[PDB]
Amino acid sequence: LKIRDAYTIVTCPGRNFVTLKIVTESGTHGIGDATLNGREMAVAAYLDEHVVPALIGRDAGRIEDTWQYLYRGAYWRRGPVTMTAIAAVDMALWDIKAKAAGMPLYQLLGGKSRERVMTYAHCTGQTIEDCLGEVARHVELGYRAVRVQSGVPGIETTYGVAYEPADSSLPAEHVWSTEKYLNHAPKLFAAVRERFGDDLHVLHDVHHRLTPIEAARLGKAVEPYHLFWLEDCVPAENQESLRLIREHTTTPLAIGEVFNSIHDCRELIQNQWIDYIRMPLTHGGGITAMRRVADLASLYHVRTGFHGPTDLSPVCLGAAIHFDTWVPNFGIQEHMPHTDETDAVFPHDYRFEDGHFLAGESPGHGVDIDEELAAKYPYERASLPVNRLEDGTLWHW
Amino acid sequence: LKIRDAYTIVTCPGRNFVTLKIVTESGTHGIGDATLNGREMAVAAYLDEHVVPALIGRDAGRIEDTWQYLYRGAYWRRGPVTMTAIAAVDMALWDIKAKAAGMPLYQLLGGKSRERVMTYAHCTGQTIEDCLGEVARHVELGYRAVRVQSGVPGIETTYGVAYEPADSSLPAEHVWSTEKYLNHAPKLFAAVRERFGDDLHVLHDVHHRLTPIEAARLGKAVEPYHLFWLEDCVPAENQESLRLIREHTTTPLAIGEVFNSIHDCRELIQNQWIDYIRMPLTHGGGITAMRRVADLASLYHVRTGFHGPTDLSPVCLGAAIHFDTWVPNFGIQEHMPHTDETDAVFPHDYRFEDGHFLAGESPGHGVDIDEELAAKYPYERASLPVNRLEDGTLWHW
Ligand SMILES: O=C(O)[C@H](O)[C@@H](O)[C@H](O)[C@H](O)CO
Ligand SMILES: O=C(O)[C@H](O)[C@@H](O)[C@H](O)[C@H](O)CO
Ligand SMILES: [Mg+2]
Ligand SMILES: [Mg+2]
Repeated sequence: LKIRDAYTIVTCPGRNFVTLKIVTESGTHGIGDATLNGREMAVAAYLDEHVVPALIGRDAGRIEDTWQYLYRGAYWRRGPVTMTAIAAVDMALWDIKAKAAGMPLYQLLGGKSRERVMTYAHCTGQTIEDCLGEVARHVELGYRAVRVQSGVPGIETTYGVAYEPADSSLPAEHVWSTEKYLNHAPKLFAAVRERFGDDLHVLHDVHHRLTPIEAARLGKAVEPYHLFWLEDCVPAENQESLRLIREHTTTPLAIGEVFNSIHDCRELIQNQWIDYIRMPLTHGGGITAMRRVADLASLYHVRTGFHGPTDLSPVCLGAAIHFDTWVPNFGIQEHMPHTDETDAVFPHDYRFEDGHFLAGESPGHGVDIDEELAAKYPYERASLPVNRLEDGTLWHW
Repeated sequence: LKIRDAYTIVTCPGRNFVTLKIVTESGTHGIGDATLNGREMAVAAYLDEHVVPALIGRDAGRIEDTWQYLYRGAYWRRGPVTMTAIAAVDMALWDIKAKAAGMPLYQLLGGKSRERVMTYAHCTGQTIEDCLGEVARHVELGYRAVRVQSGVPGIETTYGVAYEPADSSLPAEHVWSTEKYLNHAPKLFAAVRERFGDDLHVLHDVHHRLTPIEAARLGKAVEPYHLFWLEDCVPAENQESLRLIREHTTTPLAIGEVFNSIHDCRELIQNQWIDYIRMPLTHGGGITAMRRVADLASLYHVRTGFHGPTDLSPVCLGAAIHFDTWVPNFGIQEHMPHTDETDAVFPHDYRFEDGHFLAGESPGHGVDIDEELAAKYPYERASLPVNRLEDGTLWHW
């Protein structure tokens, strides 16, 4: 019942992961993802020094109380380090509760709303032709949906083209030209449609680099290609940033992988400025908070599109697949396969087949951590890149 | 020119402080406050492991570029841990810049706008009588302004009454009744006015415990007592929370000590829902960011009221006083005196006289850190309390 022990595990089976483990007096345990790419040790310290000591002796079944205790109790509310710490606890407690209930997590949430969970794959290449080759191979793999990114002529490096974003100890320095990208990007989607037809879902990630009127122009330009979404058009700390885009294009819009709170997107949703909300479990306060975000989204026809990169661990992925299985307003689940070393450290029972995930049936979220294996891979610092304009201006990566 | 070294110092001369020191190749150095009460080691890790390595080799003079580099470069934007780390770097770089210019910091910002910086003192007591005794005592010390808090009959513990909030390793557990507080509080201000008259500035901190209509009720009830401000009426992640209060009372409102970004308060300011913005340098992204916040506030007659508790170090206080000396739309500066041990660890040249601060004249922000002395006071974990309603509901402390 009560929490006997709680501790973090930091491991680098291909890239860094931070995991919270919670053990009850009865011996049942649960785990939560706590990985915050490029800032990992900040969450590890938040948990180790400040949260973990407060968890000892608490009733593990008190999920809601623990969430509020950590969210309100921190005094300094919201934020990526804060909410990732809270998310790790929350995921671990839901894991415990589902185990206690003898049910897979999706059953505890209200049962399945779908028989499988559609994903998309990253297709990338230096030239449009290179990208098209990748689309072909993934379609052969059974993917119904692909994200397409390709190099921009006249730009040395562009987002999503070589791919492990955090591939340097210190931030790599990329250079950017918005105008060259705006002129080129539509050619990628035209080429994809010409070769692969209309049935395929095609996604694109603008990755924060445009101003709103620039994103409006781009949305308009890509209307003929019927994208599944155009993602992260503009930095959105000021939520009104989406308004001009929405008023000028019918290309569907996705945002929110960089968010950690319903307060980051309440207006985006209520004003109907987006079609997909991307904030995932480990950065968005866990199951407890994301259920609330998804529900708000549902009132406005907005669907979930969980961020699912390699820098969220299989713990997040398994939990996410359970959530995806239940949530009425599911949109899509992003999939970037983990390394074999990562998969082995995090035994799990979710399955991928024919372009879709199937939720596990084991009690809990179905993921565990092999601590002794984890210990074979010590932490290695790795930072996300920064992006600069051609004049040296520090821009948005 | 270039940064050759950067590191944190953690010390507990009466309570925990975290400081960042940056040193250049010419041997000049600056320091910045990085203290985040009750979550101190999360910021320490954020700086040590992720920020400090990226500072080495950077041009010390590039304050703006460094701020953007850390702010945008982090990818996960905003948050108390994030923005405190950024603030610490920013403060240290401004310290260096001022030293390089051979000027006290206020000169660098645009020079002096006032001859002294008005403060307010905390006056607290179990009963109203106890509090009134403390007001008299502080008026004797020359304070022109006092915050008043007193116990609520029928409630064991209330905010600001016995005072160091973080007085426990793990969070102390307080019990709360809104209804008893609402009936009682107006009696305190009535008594202050009866004994001390009209000329004294009287402030009160609601400390997050009310709903909007409750705070509207309170604001109206205390109008006859003409408070300088009513602070932190309601949790304000949803900034619209202030609207009903502002529509129902003319008691001036203050908010923001728990904010870390202009995006936490842009709407509060533009809609004229507040009179004072309380976000301080060390939690609000430093001088660079707070200049922008203050300037935004100025367009709407909003004034600065920096949070100034013991849990922001003399480094923040010195920098704050410099800032207060320049900023046109200065309102007031909170003052909770630090312990002698703290003042010793952080030698400084700002002065307190007759209820006001006088800015230092030494180049830099005028504060330094005695690292040898700091080493004599090891970190001691201390958490902020939580607040529960009478039925056990985890509430806002
Ligand atoms: O849509 C996505 O998958 C994201 O943009 C990732 O590529 C992020 O850049 C990375 O997860 C940050 O750590
Ligand atoms: O107005 C104030 O001085 C604040 O409310 C402080 O009392 C905070 O509670 C404390 O600084 C949290 O660390
Ligand atoms: Mg993305
Ligand atoms: Mg306060």
